[PDB]
Amino acid sequence: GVWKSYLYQLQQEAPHPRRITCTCEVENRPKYYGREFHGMISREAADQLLIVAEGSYLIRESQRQPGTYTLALRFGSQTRNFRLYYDGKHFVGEKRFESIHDLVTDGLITLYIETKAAEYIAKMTINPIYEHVGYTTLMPVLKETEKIHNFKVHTFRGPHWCEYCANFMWGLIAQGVKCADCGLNVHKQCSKMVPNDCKPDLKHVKKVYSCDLTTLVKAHTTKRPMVVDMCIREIESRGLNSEGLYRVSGFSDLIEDVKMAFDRDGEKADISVNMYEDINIITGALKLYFRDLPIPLITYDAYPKFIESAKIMDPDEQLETLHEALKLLPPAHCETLRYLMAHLKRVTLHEKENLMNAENLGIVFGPTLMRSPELDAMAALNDIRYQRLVVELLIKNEDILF
Ligand SMILES: [Zn+2]
Ligand SMILES: [Zn+2]
Repeated sequence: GVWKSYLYQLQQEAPHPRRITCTCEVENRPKYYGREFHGMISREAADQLLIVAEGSYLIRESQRQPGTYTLALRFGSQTRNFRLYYDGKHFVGEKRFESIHDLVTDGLITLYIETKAAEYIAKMTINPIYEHVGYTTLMPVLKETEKIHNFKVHTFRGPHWCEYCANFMWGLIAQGVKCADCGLNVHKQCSKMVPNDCKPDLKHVKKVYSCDLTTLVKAHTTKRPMVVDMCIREIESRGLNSEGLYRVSGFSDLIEDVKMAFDRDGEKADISVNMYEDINIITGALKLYFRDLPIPLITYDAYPKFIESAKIMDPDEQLETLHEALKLLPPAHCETLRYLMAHLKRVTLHEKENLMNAENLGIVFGPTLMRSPELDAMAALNDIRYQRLVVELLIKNEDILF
């Protein structure tokens, strides 16, 4: 869908810090460094202690400038040295950390991503989404249609994506910049590309759509997304007898208005029969919701296992492997999925009027609830059959797997 997984997957692949412990009492060791501290050793010395594995790190005293300390880090099958500074927080550059462990964590993520995806990152910004996706005020949709923004460095709790170039904002802290006036979230370098179209009223509107599932759940402290509960309640309320439920789609324009309704009003959004007469609008907004999730309902880390289950012939091991896939999911994705499949089970019971069995429902939802994490999207297309059958299996046997 819209938000790009590449740089998010890379962050997951980044190697973790490996403190090389100096089993050593060292004279004039600063009380703020710990077991990683090695004092004044040679670089050959640092090289020999770091070679053991990727992400190994130590702190040592500089021979060129004594009384000053250097973080020595193993990455790319070689030793990278950074000058350390400390004033209550640890830092090598602009970013200020509470722990070296954290600093080194952000360090290795940066090295990994910036080195592996250099070209990609260089070019993330051609064909941006900014002027096409999102909101503005004339609250309307930009796609329907001068103040310099005010970007400050920001630390995002929970994974967030850049609203200019649509790519993941990587790192452990200060992964991007946020506008203090309107609230727009982008990359430092993307910040210089965003037009002077700041609309400060946009701060007031806390978004629901396109927000990380787990992040959103914790922010509101409710079991599942309010969009999921309300649409589901609305659908089952006016009836599951409607023909082509979830396969038929309402007007694009009004589905986006429902999405805008959720992003502006939240729990007080009006999705009644009075306001939107066509249930296909609500089904489309619910579908859309899942399709705006940065990480899809069935996570990228769970995808292979789910696809594996759908390849197996034995109905028992298939159901056993599929059950094992549900464990690979996070708690929020999992209870969101559980509720959805229970709803889709109820809709299939009314097959005689709505004509929507598990298979054809599985035609609609497979691709929505699943994306392959593979770079080649056209190649990833071969999986559609198995994405389709997974949801199908999840619907039928929902009653036992949950
Ligand atoms: Zn960006
Ligand atoms: Zn702004």
